[PDB]
Amino acid sequence: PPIFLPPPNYLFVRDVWKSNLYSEFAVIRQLVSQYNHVSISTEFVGSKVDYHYQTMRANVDFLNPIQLGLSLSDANGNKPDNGPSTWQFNFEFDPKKEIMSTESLELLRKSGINFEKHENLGIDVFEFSQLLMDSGLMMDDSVTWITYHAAYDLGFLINILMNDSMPNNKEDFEWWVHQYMPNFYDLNLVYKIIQEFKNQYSLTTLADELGLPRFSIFTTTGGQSLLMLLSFCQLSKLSMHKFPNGTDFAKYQGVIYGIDGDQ
Ligand SMILES: [Ca+2]
Ligand SMILES: [Xe]
Repeated sequence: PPIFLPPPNYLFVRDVWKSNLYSEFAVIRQLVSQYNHVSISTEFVGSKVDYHYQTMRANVDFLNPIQLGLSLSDANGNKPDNGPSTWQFNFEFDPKKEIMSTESLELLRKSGINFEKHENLGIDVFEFSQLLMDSGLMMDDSVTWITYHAAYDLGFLINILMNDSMPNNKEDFEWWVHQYMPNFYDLNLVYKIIQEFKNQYSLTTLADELGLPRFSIFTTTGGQSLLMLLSFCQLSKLSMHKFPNGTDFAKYQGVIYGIDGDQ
């Protein structure tokens, strides 16, 4: 597979804590009109379609975000030559909340998580959601959201963006999601149906096939949003946004739980 190496400065992730939360959102705010494609990734500490939704609904208000990544670029994957284009928001964490197993906590450790920094400089999730609401990224179809295994990320996003009044059924959940993100794609789904037309579906195997080096920055939460966006824009470019049968990717815009008829 030909090597795909994006310009070096595209592979930089700016860490965000309570100290630079507002200034970073000020930068996001002025870049979005041009770099209108936004990818998101998350890290939580803690019919088949109706099962997935019910499993998610029963878990969202008990799952607490520790990290969240956002990456911005235009439709062709171009990014600003100066300054950060990917952010890793680190949220506040309570050193005494007895909500985890040592397997998970030790797992997180390796993943590059300093709990002490989260306890003393972690950002407040409500403050973050408020900044996200007014950033210009929500409720605007000129902005395209990119996700991988949406359901849970969006579930969470919607959960914080709203009055914690989570919807009560799949149908109403989808309604709210389309209202906050009128233009979005689940890259995992786009790839699954592509890599199902020629016959793994992980972001990693997708990135390999596109020939993206296994840079370690890609292993962090911020790096993940970055890998996601790079992959979306490249896969899209090589495919002139078409599926192996000529169909346009748009056919799957807004699809979380499967296209109408395959649910
Ligand atoms: Ca602007
Ligand atoms: Xe959302």
